[PDB]
Amino acid sequence: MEGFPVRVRVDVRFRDLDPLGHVNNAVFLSYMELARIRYFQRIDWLEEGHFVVARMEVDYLRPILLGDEVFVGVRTVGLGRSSLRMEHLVTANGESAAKGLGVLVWLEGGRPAPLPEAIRERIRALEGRP
Amino acid sequence: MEGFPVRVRVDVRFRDLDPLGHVNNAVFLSYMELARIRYFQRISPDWLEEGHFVVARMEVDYLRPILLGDEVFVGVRTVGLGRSSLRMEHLVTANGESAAKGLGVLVWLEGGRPAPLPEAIRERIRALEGRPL
Ligand SMILES: CC(C)(COP(=O)(O)OP(=O)(O)OC[C@@H]1O[C@H](n2cnc3c(N)ncnc32)[C@@H](O)[C@@H]1OP(=O)(O)O)[C@@H](O)C(=O)NCCC(=O)NCCS
Ligand SMILES: CC(C)(COP(=O)(O)OP(=O)(O)OC[C@@H]1O[C@H](n2cnc3c(N)ncnc32)[C@@H](O)[C@@H]1OP(=O)(O)O)[C@@H](O)C(=O)NCCC(=O)NCCS
Ligand SMILES: [Zn+2]
Ligand SMILES: [Zn+2]
Repeated sequence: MEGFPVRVRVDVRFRDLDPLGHVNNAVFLSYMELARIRYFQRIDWLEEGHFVVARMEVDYLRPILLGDEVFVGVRTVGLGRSSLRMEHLVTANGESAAKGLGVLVWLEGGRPAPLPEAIRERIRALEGRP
Repeated sequence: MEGFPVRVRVDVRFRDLDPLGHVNNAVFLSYMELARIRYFQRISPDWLEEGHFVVARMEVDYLRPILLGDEVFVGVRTVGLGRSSLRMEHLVTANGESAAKGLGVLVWLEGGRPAPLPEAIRERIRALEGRPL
């Protein structure tokens, strides 16, 4: 997916659907998550890289139907002190279906702490940006 | 829940947890959704069709982690009415403390496309809220 360093495929499940036959709003975040976890695996993925989700902003652009070909890309768009801002793009049949902006927070001892330089450099390398 | 006309209780499932033992970010939206649906049930019979609304946007702030065993309540209320849209605030509490807040934009559909919220639905919302809206 152009503009995104990591992208994954997801198969729409019957279980993902609302009664009218389109993907449920919360399930979109699980699609976005698969991409983010794969991205974290590159920069303790079971511990979500020691990051916790502090905020998620999602715009649902087009409904996702059973059988749709779905891809999800993810990239870092901001690097803070203890936070990381990530953009996730879910497409259905080549069309943008949802955009999610998430704020991830690095924890140490269960409290926010400055992202380690080791993680910052791996992110800069992955994104190819300073 | 003070300030919310509709609230529901949620039981945290083992299935709801991330490996570290706290509730998954996406599951929080399903908690919020239960209250929203219960609310729509108060205004319309077509609740399976989600009151004919589709979620256009959700803004969720995760304030505190929710753990297995936590006593969870979810309150929901309409904070604004648009043309074909409406804004709803969802409050999830865990053991009496604010765990997450969600602001959602719901859009009313007719024939599969946005249409003005009917007066009948608006009147019921205003009645359920019992406050200027
Ligand atoms: C994430 C969490 C640790 C933040 O706690 P906090 O008291 O806000 O800590 P701070 O405000 O000092 O954290 C730093 C800030 O995080 C931010 N942040 C936290 N919540 C935010 C939000 N809702 N929106 C935007 N930014 C937020 C920052 O903007 C700032 O980042 P910075 O370090 O780059 O300056 C806490 O809210 C969390 O425990 N809530 C539950 C998270 C939930 O469990 N995630 C779902 C499971 S993964
Ligand atoms: C929601 C949806 C019907 C909107 O289609 P659209 O072409 O943008 O329709 P319009 O722009 O004419 O709708 C009117 C606008 O909706 C808004 N709206 C739509 N998307 C919005 C967003 N992402 N954020 C804020 N407002 C939004 C308005 O702000 C405005 O409302 P108004 O009637 O009060 O003026 C369409 O994007 C939807 O099919 N996306 C998929 C939704 C998804 O399936 N939900 C998950 C399952 S419930
Ligand atoms: Zn987690
Ligand atoms: Zn739906």
